[PDB]
This record gives sequence, structure tokens and C-alpha cells, in this order.
Amino acid sequence: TVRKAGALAVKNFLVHKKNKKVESATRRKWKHYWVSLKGCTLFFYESDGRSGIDHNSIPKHAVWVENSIVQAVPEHPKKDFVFCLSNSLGDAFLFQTTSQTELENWITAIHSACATAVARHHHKEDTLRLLKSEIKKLEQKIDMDEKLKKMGELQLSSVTDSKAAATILDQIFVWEQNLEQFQMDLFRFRCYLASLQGGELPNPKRLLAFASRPTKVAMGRLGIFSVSSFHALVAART
Ligand SMILES: [Ca+2]
Ligand SMILES: [Ca+2]
Repeated sequence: TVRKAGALAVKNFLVHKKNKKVESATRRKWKHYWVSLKGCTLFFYESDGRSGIDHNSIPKHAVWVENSIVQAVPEHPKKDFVFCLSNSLGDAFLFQTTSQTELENWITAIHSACATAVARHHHKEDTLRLLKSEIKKLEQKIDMDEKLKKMGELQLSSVTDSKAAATILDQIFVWEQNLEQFQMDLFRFRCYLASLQGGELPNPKRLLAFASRPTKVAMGRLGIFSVSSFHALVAART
């Protein structure tokens, strides 16, 4: 049915384009919608100015939010109570609500929906246990690729064959990219887990430190360095 619904101001923020590119959305005004989270989809409804919005109302459009991240943007230069959803495709959207409490409720509801979607995917009754398990798996994968990358870097100046060296450099950059993906997934699952346990979300500054040089260059092009743009860039690769 409906997990969460409310009136929000909404603005497209980042947009996924062909060839795995993220671009900033056009400079534009906020628009108000009745936004309703059902399953793992946000439905956006416009008011006709005289009737309410119910099950027989037809949405203007819908945003699929499976495997999304939502972040408060208290740093937003002009508006309070802004949060940002970045989806699994490389898109992101800004939303403005009415208070800190309501903002936190939207973050909780969307992450809960995402957590349920992950459980659906794995056929697990225990959503909490599954999240912790996936977290453990990601930490194991991170440990391995970190170690392989460290070995590779130490090997770079010991291999005398130029083809061999070039191969190792390629691999270092593969591992670097893998680690960006893994850290993003880990942060995301920690967001989901926190939302179910009522705990605090993982530290955004810690995640950003894992952005590689090419990813930072891309964030510079976008005009935004944040968990949301980092996520959009990573998601656009898949
Ligand atoms: Ca259960
Ligand atoms: Ca990869």
C-alpha cells in the first residue's frame, strides 16, 4: 500500500546520459507534488486544486528507488530541510520538507523500502540479518582488493617487462574502481541497516575520501562534491 506520503517541493538534480555519463540538471525552479512511496517507487501527483489525492488518482510520473541512497543536505545554500535521493541509475533528485523530524522520516521510509527490496531479491525473511551479512561480504571483498592493489603497487617497480608492468598498472586502476564500488555499496547497506535500527547514518566525509582522482575530476565537472554525486557517478557505471 502506501508506506509514506506527503507534500514535497521537488527538483531534478543529476541526470544519467548515454555512455555512462552523469550531468547536472538544467537550472530550474522547484515544483510541488504529493509524493507517495509504494513498494520501491515514488509516485508524483499534482493537485487539481479541489479534490484530494487517493488510490484512484493518476500519477504524473514515477521514480524507481530500489538500491538508492538518501542524504540530508543541511548545507544547501538557500533552503532548509532539503534531502537528496540518488538512484541506482545515476540520477538524483532534491526534495524539501517542513522540518528536521519529517526529513528524517522520509529518509527512514525510503531506506526501509530499499532494505525490503534487497531482502526480496535474496528470499530472506530476516531483513536485518541479511543486511549485516551483505555488509560482512563487502568488507571481505574490500580487504581482498586492498591487499591485491597493495601487492600490485609494490610489484610495479620490480617487473622489468614493459607489457607486464602495463598490465599491473591496469589492474591497480581496476582495483581502485572496484573499491569505490564496494565502499559505496557498504555505505548504502549501512544506511539501510541504520534506518531499520533507528541508529545514526554512516559518516559521509569518510565515504568521500574513497573517491579516486578521476571521480573527483568528474564531481568537479558536475559542480558538486557530495555522497549524492559520488553515488550517481558510481551507479552510472552499471
Ligand atoms: Ca522478517
Ligand atoms: Ca570493476
